[PDB]
Amino acid sequence: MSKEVVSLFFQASHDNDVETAMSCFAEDGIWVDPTGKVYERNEIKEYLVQQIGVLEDFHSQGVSVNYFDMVEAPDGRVYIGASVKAADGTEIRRFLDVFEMRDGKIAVKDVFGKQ
Amino acid sequence: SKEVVSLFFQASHDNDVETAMSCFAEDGIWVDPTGKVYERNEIKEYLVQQIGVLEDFHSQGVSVNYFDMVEAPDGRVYIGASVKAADGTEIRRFLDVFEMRDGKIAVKDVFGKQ
Repeated sequence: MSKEVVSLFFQASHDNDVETAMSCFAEDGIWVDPTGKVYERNEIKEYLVQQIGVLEDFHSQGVSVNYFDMVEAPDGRVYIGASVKAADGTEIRRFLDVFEMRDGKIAVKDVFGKQ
Repeated sequence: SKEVVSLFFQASHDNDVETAMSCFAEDGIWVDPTGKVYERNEIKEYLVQQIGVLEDFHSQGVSVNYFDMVEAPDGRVYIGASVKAADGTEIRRFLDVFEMRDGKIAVKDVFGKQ
């Protein structure tokens, strides 16, 4: 369940199905960015559209995002990591996500950034 | 794998800098939230400053609340930290990803919730 909610969200976000991705969130679901800014359920839909817009710009510029290892903690926290290398393979940024899960819905998306 | 990350923490809690340093390979690094790399030369000093911080936390009632140490299929071991004040107000979050190599820590990678 826990992983499955987090799995679909990404796949859906890759397939521009904003709807299903938004379904995985509870109405009190939040999204906290590397810098600690909280996005309410009001603010998520807009943000996520900007976010799939970024990934496009990456694929357009040969910049390759390299995901790795989606895993569930005993409490239900699901971890995944991202690595953003350029065209040559030079890593420009790392990112990590922790997903607090609640009632089979995403309660918090928590992004940490490797500036 | 997690055993390397497990011991390291326990040792670091027990001021046994030696064992904690053993879990690291000689080309082991430590990258902080802000992306500064600490070489195997620089780790020992840093780690002493770091257990010095945790003391100051316990002294000020500020409670670190660890949660859920887990191994990814590749061998990356994740753990998270939450630093609440005396009242329970969360001041900071932290997360670590451990790249493991040859039964030794290759990289400690800290991400910060500023």
